Amino acid sequence: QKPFDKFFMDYIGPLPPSQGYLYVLVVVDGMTGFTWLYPTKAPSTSATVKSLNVLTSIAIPRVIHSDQGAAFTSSTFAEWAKERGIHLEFSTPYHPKVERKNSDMKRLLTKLLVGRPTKWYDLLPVVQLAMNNTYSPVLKYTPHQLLFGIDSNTPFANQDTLDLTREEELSLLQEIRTSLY
Amino acid sequence: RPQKPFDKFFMDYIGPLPPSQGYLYVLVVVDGMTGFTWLYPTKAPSTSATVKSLNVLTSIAIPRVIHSDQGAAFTSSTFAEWAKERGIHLEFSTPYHPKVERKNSDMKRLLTKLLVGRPTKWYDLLPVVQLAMNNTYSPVLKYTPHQLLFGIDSNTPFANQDTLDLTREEELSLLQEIRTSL
Ligand SMILES: [Mg+2]
Ligand SMILES: [Mg+2]
Repeated sequence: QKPFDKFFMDYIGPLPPSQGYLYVLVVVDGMTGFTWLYPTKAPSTSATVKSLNVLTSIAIPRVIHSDQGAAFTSSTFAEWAKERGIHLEFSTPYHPKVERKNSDMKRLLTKLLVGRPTKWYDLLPVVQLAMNNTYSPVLKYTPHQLLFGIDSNTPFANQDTLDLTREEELSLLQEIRTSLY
Repeated sequence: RPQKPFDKFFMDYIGPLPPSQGYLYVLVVVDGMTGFTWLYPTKAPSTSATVKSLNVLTSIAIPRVIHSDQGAAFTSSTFAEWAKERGIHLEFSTPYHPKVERKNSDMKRLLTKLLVGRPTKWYDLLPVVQLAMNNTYSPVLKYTPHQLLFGIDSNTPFANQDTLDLTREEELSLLQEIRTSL
């Protein structure tokens, strides 16, 4: 299994409106557990296409898994997916623990963002950062080092703090580091 | 070149471009060390589009330095507040202080021509442009930018390295035209 092999995709929201954004598109790499978080104004197909255009600038996934929300089962999205040889796979009642982690993550994510009603847009990058750079007892590593190579030139100076200075950021990093698993 | 990934970004807008799907500019962000390039379509070369694009990019990591010219999008009170907060140092081209400046400038001309050459479809093709760029061998660093950012001995997420899994006519054309100039 490669990285960028299979994406797990879902929306959280509606959240308190931080700077005209209400939702977050949560994309999770199946192999690495690396999470990309995209703020959106609506859980639309257009918003999803915009977000995934940016993500798929890096690599085109083999499979994208989502529930059967309107944004994902629209024909526009199917067309978008077909155009680039992406196969969409949907949550059904009958086809196959990965979800258990994603559910728990999406729950923490919602708690973190709802709790910062005014600033969550601004701190969204901090949340992704802290999450992808927190250690997993199942992965033996962090999602970041799994994506960017285990022994690789790390883009961080203080692993204690991940180069976060302000107390909003630190209290956030704490909460994630502690509550994640 | 600087020490590590994310030490230094070079940032600039290209355009105006032929209005494709409501977009008119591209924010070009280049990592100093790796040469990795991120392309972000916007409707304006504005502060808010930059902050919005860079918030995505900097979810990966916070750069120590961003270098840019004195475009209004970069010199605004709002953008300065954004950087001071994220802890990023902004470094501008000045009359006193304009090697790898030629690389960036050439690349930004190439990009403008590729996108203006595809007046109504450049927006849809941007991901192809970015992907092609970061996965083409660089004579200057013996590797591809993707290799330098994601790992020399990381397994490439592509089956065929000559085509990079690309099938469409207008898309293989781009990979060809980019593989020439770079
Ligand atoms: Mg859902
Ligand atoms: Mg300029």
